[PDB]
Amino acid sequence: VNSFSGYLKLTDNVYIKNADIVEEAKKVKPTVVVNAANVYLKHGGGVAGALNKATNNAMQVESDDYIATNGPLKVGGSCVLSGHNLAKHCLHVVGPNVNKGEDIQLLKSAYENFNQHEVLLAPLLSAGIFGADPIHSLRVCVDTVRTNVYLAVFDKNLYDKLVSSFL
Ligand SMILES: OC[C@H]1CC2(CN1c1ncnc3[nH]ccc13)OCCO2
Ligand SMILES: [Cl-]
Repeated sequence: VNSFSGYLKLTDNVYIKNADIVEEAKKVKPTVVVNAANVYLKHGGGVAGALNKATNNAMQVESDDYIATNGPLKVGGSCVLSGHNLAKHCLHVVGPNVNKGEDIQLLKSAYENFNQHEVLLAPLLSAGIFGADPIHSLRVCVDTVRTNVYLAVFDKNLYDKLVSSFL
């Protein structure tokens, strides 16, 4: 039993809700919140910009030190950093950006990072300003993640369509 509330159950392990991931994280304080990161951990917009803003830019400061030490992530890769005031940890995961020409096949690799954590709060990878079809992102999530994932989705219109079309 966990403290997540109001989610629709899609499969044995995948749940979904129309919600702002920032407000969800502040309420639940999950062990792991997933960020929709880029390889440079430059948290300017989308989910990343919103999460970073909620940390008063502490996420960006920590991220800049991470990159200075380790260099950029890989598309499809991830790193674990602090969750600051939002969660214990933040798993920064880089889905392929279709608007950068990046290979959508890498979306499965991106979701595989979730399997290293027993429970996560997460957005649909490569969705939103990353330019991929969110219905496709959901399908890859369900077919790749085996651990317990709670998908937020703040956009109301995006959610009803994802539910109604889910197979
Ligand atoms: O999960 C979906 C991703 C992708 C997105 C934004 N997303 C968010 N998900 C959850 N909480 C959020 N807070 C702020 C943004 C956001 O949806 C439509 C446009 O891009
Ligand atoms: Cl995003």
